[PDB]
Amino acid sequence: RDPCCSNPVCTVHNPQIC
Repeated sequence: RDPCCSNPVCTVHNPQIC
C-alpha cells in the first residue's frame, strides 16, 4: 500500500497507485 494513498489529499494528485 502506498503512503500518499492513506491521505485523501494526495490521492487526487496520485491516481496511479490508488
